[PDB]
Amino acid sequence: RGDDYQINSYLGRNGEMVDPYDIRKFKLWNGNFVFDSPISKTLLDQYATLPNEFKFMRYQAVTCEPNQLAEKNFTVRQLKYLTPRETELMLVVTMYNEDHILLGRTLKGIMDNVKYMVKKKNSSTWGPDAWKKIVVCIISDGRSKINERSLALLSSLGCYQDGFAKDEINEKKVAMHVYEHTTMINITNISESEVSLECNQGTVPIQLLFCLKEQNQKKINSHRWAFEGFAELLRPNIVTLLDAGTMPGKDSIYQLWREFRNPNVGGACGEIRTDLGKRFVKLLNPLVASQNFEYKMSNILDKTTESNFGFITVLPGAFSAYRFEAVRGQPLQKYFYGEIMENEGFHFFSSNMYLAEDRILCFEVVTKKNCNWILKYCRSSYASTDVPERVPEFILQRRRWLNGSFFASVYSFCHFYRVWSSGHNIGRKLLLTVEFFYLFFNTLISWFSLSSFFLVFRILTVSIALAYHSAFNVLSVIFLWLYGICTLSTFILSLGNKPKSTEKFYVLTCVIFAVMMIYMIFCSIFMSVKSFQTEAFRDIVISLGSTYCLYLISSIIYLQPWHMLTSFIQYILLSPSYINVLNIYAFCNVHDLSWNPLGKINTTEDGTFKMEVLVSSSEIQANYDKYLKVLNDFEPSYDEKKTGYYANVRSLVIIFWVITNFIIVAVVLETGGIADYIAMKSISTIPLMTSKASIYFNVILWLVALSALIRFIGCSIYMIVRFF
Amino acid sequence: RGDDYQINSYLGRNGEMVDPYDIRKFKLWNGNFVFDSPISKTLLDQYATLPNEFKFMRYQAVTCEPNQLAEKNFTVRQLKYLTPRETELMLVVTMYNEDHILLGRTLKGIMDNVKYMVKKKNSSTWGPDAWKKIVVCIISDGRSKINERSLALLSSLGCYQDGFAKDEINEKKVAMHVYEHTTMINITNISESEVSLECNQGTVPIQLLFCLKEQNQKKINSHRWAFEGFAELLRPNIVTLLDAGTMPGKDSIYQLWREFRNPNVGGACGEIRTDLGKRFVKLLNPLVASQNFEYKMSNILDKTTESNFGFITVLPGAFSAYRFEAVRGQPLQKYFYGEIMENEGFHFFSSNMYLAEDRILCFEVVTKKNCNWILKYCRSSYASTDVPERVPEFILQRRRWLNGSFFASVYSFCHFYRVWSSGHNIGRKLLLTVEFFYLFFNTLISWFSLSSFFLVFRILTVSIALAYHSAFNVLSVIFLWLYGICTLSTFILSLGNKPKSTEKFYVLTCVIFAVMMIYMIFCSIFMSVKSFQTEAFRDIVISLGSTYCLYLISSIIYLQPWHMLTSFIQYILLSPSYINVLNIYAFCNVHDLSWNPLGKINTTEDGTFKMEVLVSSSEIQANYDKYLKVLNDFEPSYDEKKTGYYANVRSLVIIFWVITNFIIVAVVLETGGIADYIAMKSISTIPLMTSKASIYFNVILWLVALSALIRFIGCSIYMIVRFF
Repeated sequence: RGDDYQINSYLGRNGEMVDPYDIRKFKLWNGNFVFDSPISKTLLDQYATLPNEFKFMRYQAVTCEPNQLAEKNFTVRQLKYLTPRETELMLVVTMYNEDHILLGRTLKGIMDNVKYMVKKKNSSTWGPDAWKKIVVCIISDGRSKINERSLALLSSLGCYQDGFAKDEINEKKVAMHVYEHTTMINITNISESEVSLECNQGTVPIQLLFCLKEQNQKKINSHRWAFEGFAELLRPNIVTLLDAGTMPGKDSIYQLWREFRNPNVGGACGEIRTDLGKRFVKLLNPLVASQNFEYKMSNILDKTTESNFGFITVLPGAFSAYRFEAVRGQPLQKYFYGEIMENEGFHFFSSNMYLAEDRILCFEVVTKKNCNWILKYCRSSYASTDVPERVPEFILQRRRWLNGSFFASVYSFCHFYRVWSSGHNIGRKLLLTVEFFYLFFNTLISWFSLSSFFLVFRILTVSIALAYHSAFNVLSVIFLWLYGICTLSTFILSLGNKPKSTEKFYVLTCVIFAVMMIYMIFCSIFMSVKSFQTEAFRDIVISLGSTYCLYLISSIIYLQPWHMLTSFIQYILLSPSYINVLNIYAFCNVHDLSWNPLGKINTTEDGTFKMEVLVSSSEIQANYDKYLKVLNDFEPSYDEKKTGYYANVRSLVIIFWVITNFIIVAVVLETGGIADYIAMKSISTIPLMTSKASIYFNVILWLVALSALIRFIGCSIYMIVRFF
Repeated sequence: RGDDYQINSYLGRNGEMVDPYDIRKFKLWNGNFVFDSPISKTLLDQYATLPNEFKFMRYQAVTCEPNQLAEKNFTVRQLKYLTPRETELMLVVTMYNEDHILLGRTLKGIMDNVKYMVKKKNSSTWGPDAWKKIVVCIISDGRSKINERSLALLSSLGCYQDGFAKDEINEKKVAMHVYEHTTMINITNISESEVSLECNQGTVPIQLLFCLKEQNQKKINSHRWAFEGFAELLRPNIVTLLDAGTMPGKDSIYQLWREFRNPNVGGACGEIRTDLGKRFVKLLNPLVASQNFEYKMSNILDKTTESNFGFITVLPGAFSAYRFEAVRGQPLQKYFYGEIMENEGFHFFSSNMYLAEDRILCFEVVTKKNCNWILKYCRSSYASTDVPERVPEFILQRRRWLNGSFFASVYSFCHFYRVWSSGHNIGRKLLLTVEFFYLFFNTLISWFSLSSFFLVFRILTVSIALAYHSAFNVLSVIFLWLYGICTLSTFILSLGNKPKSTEKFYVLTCVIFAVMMIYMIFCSIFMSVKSFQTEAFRDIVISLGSTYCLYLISSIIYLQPWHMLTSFIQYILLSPSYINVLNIYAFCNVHDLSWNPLGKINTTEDGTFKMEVLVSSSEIQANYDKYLKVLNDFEPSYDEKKTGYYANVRSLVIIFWVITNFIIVAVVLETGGIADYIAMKSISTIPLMTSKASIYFNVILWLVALSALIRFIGCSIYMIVRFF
């Protein structure tokens, strides 16, 4: 219940502004267009079952930059009550072209969370009128790019009416359209086809704020509007970022907000879950079960270990929250503009930080000067999303993730000295330095997976062929050729073609790699059993058993073990495709490159018409002299220069990746003519396999087991601390 | 001297059309715009030192398709005299954006040739008024793409005046602008900066015909306008194709026309020469001397051998001539449209023949049904052109040549049975079949050069390292790694980047390959000298000496030997770059892929304005119901489909090329795990080098010597027949 404000509709005959409830002449309010329309009586019929905010919707045409809304004298309904309304929590939802099911899921999760907070009993912050402290800001990116089933859902809530959007106002290009309403209707069911909207006494009001950008700038500009724009006016305590389609759990927003009672917390995130469908029906898809296992282990092992140190690298799908005072200043300046100091040319970090979009913020929050903000991971809050079910869209999704992670980790390692310019105490500074070193160690390991997988596969298959001879010779040669053909084809198709065009090939390549992994598992088991009936296979069995047991125990400690059997084998079988198809495509597509009027003739009936023709000899001579003159007096734009720089930097990364991996391959296996060279050196005074292969094979597995052990200790510490 | 016709200027007061020499009201002549403007008196001053064609210039706006000009009632000045003028020779010049120096060179060569023909004494065809039998048709491609220094040269000749070009006439888009004049001024000198134009009693008139297309369609459309368009009206005996910048020799057009006195000749071409500059100054550039040698040998060996059989594959720069009756019908239909029979989908040959643009015509002229046309090569006629002097533009030029040659040869081999459906006698049919088989043999050899060069280099360097041990071990390993790095980088940069962006790398790669070739030459000489002080190096010395001697003798027989010393070493040194840089880039770039208004606000002084607003409750309810309705009722265009097909077919060619070359590499050198496989097979019961390397090394050189011998016999037969 309860609202009020003073509207700006239009002027009548007396000239004193009049309300509809109580060709026309208007008046710009302070120089910019603000209009107040009533809503249809169909909504009023539910609403009655009445103050000013429920019955009007306010359109504003924002013609300025995000960082100038207040100066230009633009406002929001929250500031214009008799007592200005103070917001505790601003929830940002970003759409690009998402359909109404995804947006419906996000809004329904938000509405359920707000209802939970409003029904809270013993709280100083939340209570019966807690909905007044929450603003839901839906920033859609382009009118041309929005779906009409989303604008139809937004309209059905009461927060959109067409007709009074304007392209320009006093020769000023309108940059954005803002629709403001407070709705009493809630979403109660979202089937595969329909969204159930209903309004009764049990519903809670939601202060929606629909922003519609005029043209599609990317997501960083949406965040620019959210943080530099409306957050400056509303002054929220916490700013929460959600994507359309990410449905928060029933208490996730409250449980994340509860994380900020520690005054040192500057940001927080929760768990992101794969949405397995109805009765886990989607778990039959190997691509979906693999992703389910990957998400569960990224949350259980990686996030807890990072949160112990104090710096988290929030996962792309999960919804995050930042304390607004934490990000004001340097972090937002780095996030939106980049390293401002820059000459006409291009620098590596400054021109490439857009690849690591949100992971910059986190870094700058932790290493902020004279401030001891920490990032913290909340396991009590979760959000479930749908994952790609087809190989091409899976590849296209992970292209962004892998490039962002690689660049963010390189940037954080290269600039770690900032940890010591911040305001943390000495112990936290040491912990953060150790964590950044460990994260770069992980990045370095992930950079050499191309060689690691091939070396493990080739050593294993050749060793079994050497030892037992039966049909493993032919199998070794055949699998070498299959690997080579698939890898060459993946390189060529990712450098030149698009994944949508060739889907059968990518599916076939994934199947080939799965069969390869099955063969490697068989070889390992066979060699181990024969040895039990040498030392290297003792090491392989002990190390792999240990790394499986640590995963299982960490899942049990986290109290979420069911993914360790329903989804493990699928992930194991698709791991070679993660190494060999996702990484190649991600590295081959780093930057997403993209390389007078004369007159008219209209004739009359007779075929006649009139013309302006050079008739005087003098003007013909003039034109002739002007062309006789041209025969006597005898880098392009910034966009293509930036495109050239991006292409150079994308192609220098692939070459270095391939060469540095083949260096290790050639050192271990003595490829590259090295075995020839040693042979001919001795002749101056080739073997099948050396002891370098044994040493490397052991080292790889020990690294895997060590990483599992470190992450197990991290997760154990996380759970123990949280439980105490 | 001597012209006349009836002009179409405009209507005066009496209404009977009036001439300027003897806002106005006009009249479409037969429904289309034809205007006749006078020329400036500056030209008249030279001209006097007078009939109708010299003093007027005729603009026509062509709004129809090339194949419809006569039906739509468009004409040319040649048909409209009292006695219609019959053309013997139509010279087509195509520009895209060439500057005035290139066009000036072409026009000056043409003018000098016409002057030679007009001064001819004992000829039935040519005489004092021979200029009346020649029409020079300059087809420029796009108004936006033409240079202004070219339109200033064309205007200075009298064949262009601006002002009366029209975009549309009676709602018909004007497709092309035709300017017609007969000029008495000639070009007498073209320095680096100025073009010397002069008019006196020694000058010869030229019937120019400047076509200016409205928008840039590519060159095949220009030929479509020339052949299906103006050639249908003029009815020439011979149609000659020239590019802007190609300067014909002083008698080249007459000597090519002389080839057509044999009634069986359907086409002909002459020699194309590299323009070495002033006093051969450009011969200092290695890239230019290499091209000079390449052109001289392509003319001496390839063209004569082809001309003996009866089918030539005219070189891209050379100017060619077709007997018009020969190309009418099937050849032009295949050249312009492709295989007309085609479903909605894409077929290989039909959708890729545009890559082999002019080489289609030649094929269809020889294999025309019931006709015994032959193609013949004329050594008495030549044209000199400028060649690229920088590596990126050289690469970009050869991209087109290599793809065209490869596709044309594949097409000619696959469809050779048509030779037997033509009208030739049995012996010529056998000769043509043999020639097509030989040409496909050459194509097949050129497809495996990637493996041939590497195998020769690796066998040679490893053999010298094995035999003498001193520092050839290190050199072998170092050169293997240099080759690998350069090849991988070339693949990655040609698949992903543009040659303009990375010029230093391409120059460095060419230098690296030149040093590699120097090392290989040294190794061959060293091994041969040591053997003389085994049998394989006897074969190498005999075979390479024989293939050099045959080249030298063929150059002497042709009476053009000077390129065998001034330009030979440069070509030898750049040959690895031809194999390894031009071919990779050509194959990696086969197809040149390229992947509501709202309202406005203007306010008065008071800030007030008027609007159309939905005021009635009924219309707001209507809009709400129309959005509540959308929530209840719950492949792209041809261009991108063709782009996807082109990408698929371009990337399937690279993969097959690489795999089929590596198959040969792995068979000969036992790479690919094959030596491992044989070793472990024997263990079930690796060497440095095998005898396969010896056999392959001999075979490659014998093939080279055999090709030299065949081409020597061909050139000898050509010269002997011509001399008899």
